[PDB]
Amino acid sequence: DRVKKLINSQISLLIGKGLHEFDSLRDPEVNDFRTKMRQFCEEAAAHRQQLGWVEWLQYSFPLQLEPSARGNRALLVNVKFEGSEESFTFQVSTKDMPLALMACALRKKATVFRQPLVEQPEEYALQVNGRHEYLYGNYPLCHFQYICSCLHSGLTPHLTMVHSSSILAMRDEQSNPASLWSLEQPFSIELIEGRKVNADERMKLVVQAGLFHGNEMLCKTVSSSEVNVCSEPVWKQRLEFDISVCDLPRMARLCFALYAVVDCPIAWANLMLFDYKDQLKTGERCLYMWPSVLLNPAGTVRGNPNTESAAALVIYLPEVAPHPVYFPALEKILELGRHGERGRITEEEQLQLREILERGELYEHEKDLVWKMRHEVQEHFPEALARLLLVTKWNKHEDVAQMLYLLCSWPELPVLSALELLDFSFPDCYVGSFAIKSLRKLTDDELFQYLLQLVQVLKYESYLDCELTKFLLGRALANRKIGHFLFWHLRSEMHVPSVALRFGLIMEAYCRGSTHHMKVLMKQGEALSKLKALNDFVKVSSQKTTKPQTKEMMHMCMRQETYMEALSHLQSPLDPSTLLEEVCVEQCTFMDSKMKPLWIMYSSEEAGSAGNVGIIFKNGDDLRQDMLTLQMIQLMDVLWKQEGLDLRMTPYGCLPTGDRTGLIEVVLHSDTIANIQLNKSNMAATAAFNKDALLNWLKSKNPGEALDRAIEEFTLSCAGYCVATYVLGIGDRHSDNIMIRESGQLFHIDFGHFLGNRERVPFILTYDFVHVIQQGKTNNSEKFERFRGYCERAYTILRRHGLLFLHLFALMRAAGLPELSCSKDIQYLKDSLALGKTEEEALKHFRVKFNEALRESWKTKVN
Ligand SMILES: COC(=O)c1cc(-c2cc(-c3ncc(CN4CCN(C(C)C)CC4)o3)c3c[nH]nc3c2)cnc1OC
Repeated sequence: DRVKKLINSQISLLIGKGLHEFDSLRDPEVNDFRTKMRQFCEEAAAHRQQLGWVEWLQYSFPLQLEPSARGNRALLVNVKFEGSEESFTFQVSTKDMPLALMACALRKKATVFRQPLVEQPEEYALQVNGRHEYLYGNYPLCHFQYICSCLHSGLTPHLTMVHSSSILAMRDEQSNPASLWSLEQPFSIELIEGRKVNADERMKLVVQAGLFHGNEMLCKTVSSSEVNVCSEPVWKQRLEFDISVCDLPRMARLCFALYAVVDCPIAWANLMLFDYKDQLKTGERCLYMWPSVLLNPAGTVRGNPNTESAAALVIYLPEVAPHPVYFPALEKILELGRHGERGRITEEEQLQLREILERGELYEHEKDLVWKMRHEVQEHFPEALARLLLVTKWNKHEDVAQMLYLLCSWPELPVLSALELLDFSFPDCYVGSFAIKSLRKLTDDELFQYLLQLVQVLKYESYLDCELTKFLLGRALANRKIGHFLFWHLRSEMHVPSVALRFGLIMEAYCRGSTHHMKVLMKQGEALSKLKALNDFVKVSSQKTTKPQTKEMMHMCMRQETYMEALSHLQSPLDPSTLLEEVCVEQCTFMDSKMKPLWIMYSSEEAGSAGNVGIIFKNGDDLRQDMLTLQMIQLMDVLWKQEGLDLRMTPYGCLPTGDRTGLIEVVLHSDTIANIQLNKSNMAATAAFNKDALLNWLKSKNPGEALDRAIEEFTLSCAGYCVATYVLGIGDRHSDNIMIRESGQLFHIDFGHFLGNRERVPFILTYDFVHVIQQGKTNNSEKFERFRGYCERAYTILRRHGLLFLHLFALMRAAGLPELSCSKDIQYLKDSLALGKTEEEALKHFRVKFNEALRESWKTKVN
């Protein structure tokens, strides 16, 4: 049909890769992935189009609740009915539930319209005016993020009564169209030749080859003979490994590194020994290599798509048997693993086992004790599953079958444990399957929190069709916000050759599951394409004329019909709940920094003040580290709020959308410390002493009794960011990358460097901020020590969730961020949270660092 052709061309444009390219590979693994995932996503779409109207509100507008509310006071609210020019303003309590507010709005309508209504409060939901956000369910108004926000900023919540028939019309309009174990001989390969090799002709070419199960060697590495450097080297030699063909585990990867010797790294390539249908690979393989920036076991197991320029290694996998050989089925593995001797051990060694399972590297004897006592690990210490998997000999089929037998009856583990099991340190497919099974209980809020890490984990997958891909696709099709962010994390990496195929395939599958969301995302892509062209113009014009001239030309370009159309009426890529309605051209500008980022403002008559939102478009810088830093700060905020600690943080949106391209959220009514300290004349903040500048500026935005609250917001947020930058090792902090809101809230921007990348970033206490905390007084120990108490409380809360931060950062090593690429980076976090200590030892150590920072601050106070 014409529609099928149209959807295919629309998916090709959205994902940034023509669907015909997938067909041209003539790859049965790619073909099977496309078929099975299309069917799976089409089933999810059919389940969706028939949801009840409240279930469809949960899909499209998942509730945004306060972290404390997950798992009294007078309040003024403005309520109108859909398509009404008339609204009603009434008093409710923060403890009241949406239904009581709805019943109240219905009584007011019945009185004003002089008729007894047919409608009951149960037939409606409350939309947040001009936003894709709703208040529904049995939660008090204060438990909703929107009301909580209105309450702290003093503003009046504006809501719209939306009838179930209107929600159903949305549902309807948004519808998709109508045996191995006998093979004892050592594993071996034939290294035939190399093609398109480039290196110094004075050198020799060597091929280092290794067998791996994740990062662990299955046997020692084997190297070729040294052959003269030339474009087409010829080895035609046998490389025999110290492992039997029967002992190769299911996820065994064969890793290669081509290099030059007088070391000079040239290229690397990896491949799985068994294909996607569990068959042991035989025959010739031409491996298109990746250039080395020597073995790379974590590297992708798919060849370099750039066959024209890539170095190629031709290898031969020998026919081990006259018939095809498959990895044994689970029932065959369970039969072998079912037999084994159960460990009977003394109370003295039982004390030692409990000591090492609760304790982290182990000694060789401590490993044998864990392995011998594996049944006791399962029955009494099930959370120690990861330790047991790390002592298992993955290069011995009987040990693997015994481990697999126990795993197949292992109790489901907490989400924290399951996160650890997704690391490349647990490469087995059954371990991966078990980790997903324990993650199915993740709430949509917890999943959204860890989505960025789960997407990075995809880069560790050995095959296209995997449990993690299906898990992420099913959760994305069941929650529109999850779907939104899954698409953007995949899309923003389509320029990376190693992931373009996998990521391209997942995005096609998602689009099959939601035709309407594909068109919504295409409209975002159209706006981003215009912003790129607009930004290129600005970068050029900025080197030739004055800012007033570049700014006027920018506005003229935005006022073109194609730009007004493409830049208006879209869901924000930073937050699909935020609607970017009318682009306010007069308010748009660009920033004076290197990449000249665009500052784009929007307004919405339907949303009132809440509709006044902006986005910063930046091109030329990689935004992945900023996003990760901000998500870690947002996680800290959630963890603190769960302990009743609100440090008034500003975790603003930051989202990579393409190659060195992305969006950053505009925080209105905010300015940098540097701009405020310029201490300009004929201003309400002009100071007698530059130290008075921040406090005068706060005084001008908060007259009378409001000043005390602004100083309190400043103190709380300063404690949060002092702790956050210390734990994350955020250095290069100055007056131009620290901002303050009119409310008093301090926040950081532009997170270029973290994890002390290499020197230990000390705790930072700046005098200018000590001056506001102390209310402009030289000595105010009462206020300064309340601030120290907020720092200590914030730090001790984070420490308790230390393992969560460690598991998440470990998953992030897959991202390929230069500041997060080894054990040394994770070690930094281990030191900053001082996790190898008691809470008393860590707090004493934190106080030493905090006191070391105040002495450093005093070298400015004495001046
Ligand atoms: C240097 O630029 C970047 O590369 C960058 C910027 C931000 C940022 C800045 C402001 C911000 N800078 C200065 C201001 C204050 N002025 C803004 C323009 N106003 C005019 C148009 C009236 C005057 C006040 O703000 C951010 C503000 N919200 N979010 C920001 C992110 C975040 N990450 C960044 O890189 C990752």
